[PDB]
Amino acid sequence: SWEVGCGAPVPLVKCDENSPYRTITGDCNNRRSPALGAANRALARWLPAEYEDGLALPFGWTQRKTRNGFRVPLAREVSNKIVGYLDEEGVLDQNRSLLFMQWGQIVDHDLDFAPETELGSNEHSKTQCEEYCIQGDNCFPIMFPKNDPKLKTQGKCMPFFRAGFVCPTPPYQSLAREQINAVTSFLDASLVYGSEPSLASRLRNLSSPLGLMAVNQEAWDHGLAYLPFNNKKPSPCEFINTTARVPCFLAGDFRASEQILLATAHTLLLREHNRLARELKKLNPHWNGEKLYQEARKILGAFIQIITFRDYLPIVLGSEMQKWIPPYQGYNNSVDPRISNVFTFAFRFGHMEVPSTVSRLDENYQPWGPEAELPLHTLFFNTWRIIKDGGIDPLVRGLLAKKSKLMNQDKMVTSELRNKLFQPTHKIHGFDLAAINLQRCRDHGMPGYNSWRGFCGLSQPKTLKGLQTVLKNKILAKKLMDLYKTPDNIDIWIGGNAEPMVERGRVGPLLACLLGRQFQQIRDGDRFWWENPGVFTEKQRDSLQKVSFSRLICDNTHITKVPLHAFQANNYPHDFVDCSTVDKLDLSPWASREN
Ligand code: HEM
Ligand SMILES: *[C@@H]1O[C@H](CO)[C@@H](O[C@@H]2O[C@H](CO)[C@@H](O[C@H]3O[C@H](CO)[C@@H](O)[C@H](O)[C@@H]3O)[C@H](O)[C@H]2NC(C)=O)[C@H](O)[C@H]1NC(C)=O
Ligand SMILES: *[C@@H]1O[C@H](CO)[C@@H](O[C@@H]2O[C@H](CO)[C@@H](O[C@H]3O[C@H](CO)[C@@H](O)[C@H](O)[C@@H]3O)[C@H](O)[C@H]2NC(C)=O)[C@H](O)[C@H]1NC(C)=O
Ligand SMILES: *[C@@H]1O[C@H](CO)[C@@H](O[C@@H]2O[C@H](CO)[C@@H](O)[C@H](O)[C@H]2NC(C)=O)[C@H](O)[C@H]1NC(C)=O
Ligand SMILES: *[C@@H]1O[C@H](CO)[C@@H](O[C@@H]2O[C@H](CO)[C@@H](O)[C@H](O)[C@H]2NC(C)=O)[C@H](O)[C@H]1NC(C)=O
Ligand SMILES: CC(=O)Oc1ccccc1C(=O)O
Ligand SMILES: [Ca+2]
Repeated sequence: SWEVGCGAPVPLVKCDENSPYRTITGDCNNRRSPALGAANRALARWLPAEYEDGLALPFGWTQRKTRNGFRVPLAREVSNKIVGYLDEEGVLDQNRSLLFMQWGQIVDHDLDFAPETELGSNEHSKTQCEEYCIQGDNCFPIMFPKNDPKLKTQGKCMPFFRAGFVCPTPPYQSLAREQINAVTSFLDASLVYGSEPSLASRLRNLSSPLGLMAVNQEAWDHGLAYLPFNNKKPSPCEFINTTARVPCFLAGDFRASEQILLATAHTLLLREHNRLARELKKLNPHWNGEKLYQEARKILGAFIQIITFRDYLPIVLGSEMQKWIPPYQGYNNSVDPRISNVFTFAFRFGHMEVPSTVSRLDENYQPWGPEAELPLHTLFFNTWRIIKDGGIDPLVRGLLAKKSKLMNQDKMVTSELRNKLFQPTHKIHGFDLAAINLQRCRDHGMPGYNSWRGFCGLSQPKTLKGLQTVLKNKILAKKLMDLYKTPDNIDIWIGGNAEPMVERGRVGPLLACLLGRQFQQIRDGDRFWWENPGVFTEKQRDSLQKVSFSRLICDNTHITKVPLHAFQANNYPHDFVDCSTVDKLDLSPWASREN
């Protein structure tokens, strides 16, 4: 007895059915089932949700009710006893650049987003939750441990609000609570253009027929464009330095300004759209604005898909790549392209790949300025360092020259994120991303670690000795058992990230399975997949294969020296070469004659 009635809270509209361009909402990708993969709908469930009361309450909500007979440990204790570490030396990935971490975040924001719940416009819940830590409704505070240093200095808890769900959003009940995915599931560059008709429009430059995206008018970066500033005050980007008063950037995705390197990436993409746009006009002068926008937009969509599947996943999945994502075989209308709820947690392996600092390099790739190496935490929502401290070129050079942080069982998430994370809504640099993650697993009703091992057809340890063998680490297996009392209770996020990495990969067996299935699906169930005959012509595909992130760089910055394989670790100057030597995207294949 199914129930696929519920739904209304979703911007719907008619379909075109022979239109060459994706919709902004993702609707109409699948002809037989039009809303599949669309934005503002529930994340798919690969396994039933698991809640304390079976419907909506998270485990750890009612301190008396246990999970399989035990209390589930506070997310912060787990963070404190397993995730943290003090010594940053020797933690860098010797063969993965900072861009490896950054691209990952870009693909993830393109694929999923479960925003937190409102009712908080002119609200005291917004305060009944941070001031008094009173658990209730959408307020599910992260309590502090005994002997936590934040006690003495911050309070009794860390505010936290539950994720939005479907049908309603206020006081609801009836079916199992399913979270929302506010963005399109397809890998379509929805982070550049937006996932709603409203925002998509406001991002475009409609005062002219060039099909360009709107750009900043207050500042330019050596003639090159900037994303436009965001309208909305109070702005968090101006709170971190009230004297600079530089607001956050307005982009296709709302998280664009979490960190300076994510804003740099967004800007690089924006710039490529315009470039691509003024170039296409030049070859097809008659084309109107719409045509220029959609056509460029589609090129860029094909760009992200290529870099992701050709250069990124192969070094995440490693030797497991082929076991999950076989050679492409054409569009399969039976494949469900929805992002699963658990994927949004599996893709968080990236948080353990973020180093403690971000550097800026001058033209010889040497420290730019005296205070060239900044601590990550000073850059959450920091837009002023771009506008008033050198533009994006210095940051992009750091992306190519510095390394990512290597995931390590005894050194998982840097303190820059574990103790000094900054939230919009709040006023301090004192949050814990690791604790938030674990708290979010419960909020989302995730099955335990062993449910997912079974799902992926992997052994399921029940004993300490069993876990030691799987983690291949006596001590970690030990800390994990003392806190969870059973491997069945280990949250998927930490459980999955504690496994050793597969050959040539950066994730373990469980994650490779979870990541692998998701990408196989978004590819096979995407009617607009770039390799799908009819989407692009044979001659356009031969052109799209030469796309390189190195090139993207060359055409949108004043960097003339770039690595050929920007994801592996490269040393300047030996592994860098003049832009004049890098393949360029040939657009002549897009020229459409007449008569
Ligand atoms: C600061 C943060 C980052 C780097 C300095 C960072 C980075 C990543 C990478 C590199 C990811 C994948 C390769 C990735 C995935 C996901 N993130 Fe994370 N991220 C930073 C900060 C945050 C915060 C805060 C959140 C929200 C947590 C919450 O539950 O409230 C966050 C989330 C996620 C996320 C879940 C997305 C969703 O579907 O709603 C990823 C898949 N990141 N990040
Ligand atoms: C640092 O990481 C690099 C990438 O993981 C790695 O180099 C890669 O090694 C693989 C070995 O399989 C090779 O991959 C390509 O091999 C041929 C090209 O000759 C292609 O037809 C294949 O499809 C495949 O893409 C490459 O040699 C290289 N891959 C890339 C994309 O450059 C380095 O070995 C790592 N460094 C160390 C010290 O381990
Ligand atoms: C808030 O943003 C301010 C910039 O808008 C920043 O100060 C700026 O940064 C330094 C001061 O440390 C100055 O630049 C340096 O270079 C000039 C070159 O002309 C030299 O004269 C000095 O050595 C100078 O330090 C900027 O001029 C300065 N701008 C202003 C208005 O002060 C603040 O440090 C930021 N505050 C925080 C807390 O981050
Ligand atoms: C929309 O596009 C127009 C045309 O490209 C932009 O107008 C130009 O702006 C730059 C710098 O201000 C200069 O070349 C001229 O002042 C304008 N040229 C023309 C032909 O108008 C305009 O800035 C864009 N609008 C937004 C909001 O980004
Ligand atoms: C299209 O995708 C479907 C759905 O994933 C594939 O279906 C599987 O095919 C086998 C063999 O026919 C069925 O017995 C299974 O029930 C399906 N598995 C699952 C998990 O649904 C199908 O193989 C794909 N077809 C093509 C031509 O690619
Ligand atoms: C980065 C991520 O996914 O987070 C955010 C998005 C929008 C606004 C704030 C944040 C954050 O919590 O730092
Ligand atoms: Ca998308």
